[PDB]
This record gives sequence, structure tokens and C-alpha cells, in this order.
Amino acid sequence: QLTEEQIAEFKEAFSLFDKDGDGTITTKELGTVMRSLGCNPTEAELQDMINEVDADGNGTINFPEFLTMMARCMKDTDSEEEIREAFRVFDKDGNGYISAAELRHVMTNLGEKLTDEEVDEMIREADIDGDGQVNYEEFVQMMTA
Ligand SMILES: [Ca+2]
Ligand SMILES: [Ca+2]
Ligand SMILES: [Ca+2]
Ligand SMILES: [Ca+2]
Repeated sequence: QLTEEQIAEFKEAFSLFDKDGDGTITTKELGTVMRSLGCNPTEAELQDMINEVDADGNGTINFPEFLTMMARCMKDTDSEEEIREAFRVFDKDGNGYISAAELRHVMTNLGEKLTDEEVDEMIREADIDGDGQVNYEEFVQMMTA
């Protein structure tokens, strides 16, 4: 869901790219307009968004489709940021790896009470590359999935 204000702003930007007024823009214009609004998807993310929202695959998208993608890109951008912030919290020394000690130092300060063996298990399962710690990627793997 978008607020009244965001929809009006998005409509103004969309109309700027819809010079002919036929109510649609090309998928190329889509990326350009999204970037002007502060959304920076990778080629892959953009294309998957397109194929997923634009079921006809004909190279043009309309205003409501555009709103739906701006909504999705905003949700995704907020999640990612929420996760990064969450990461910086666990990773106390900011060296890019969450150690067992740091996971503990957090469950404690949080209020959660867990036996060290259990603190170690969260790490063990999150730890994918087997270095005994959780890097950023292994972290987002636990958060998203
Ligand atoms: Ca147009
Ligand atoms: Ca279409
Ligand atoms: Ca650390
Ligand atoms: Ca690891």
C-alpha cells in the first residue's frame, strides 16, 4: 500500500515519462523512472519484476503496474535496510562476522535466555561456509528465509 502523497508523486514522475499520454511507458523507461524516484534495482531484479507484474511480456507497462512495482521496490529496500541495521547490532565490533559471543551478548541484553549450547547451535546452522561465524550473507539467509 502507498499513501495518497506517494501515489501523486509517482503519478507526476510517470506522466513525465509518458510524453505521448497513452497511459503506458516502455520497460526501458521503467528502469529510468524508478531510478529517478530513488529505486536502484539490478538488471536481474528489474527484469524479474517486469516478467512477474507484466504477464503479457509486451514491453510496455501501465500506471497501476508501475505503482505496484514502486510499492514492491520500496518494501524490498526497506527490508534490506532493516536487515543491515539488525546485522550492525549483532556484529558488535563491526568486523563483518557475528561470533557466538556476540550472538550471546545480544540474546542476553534482549531478555532472551538460552543455554550456550543453544547459542552455539543458532551459529552452527546459520554458519554455512563453516568458519564458526555468521557473515552478512549467511545472516540474510536466516532473516529472509
Ligand atoms: Ca507512453
Ligand atoms: Ca504489458
Ligand atoms: Ca563481529
Ligand atoms: Ca560462516
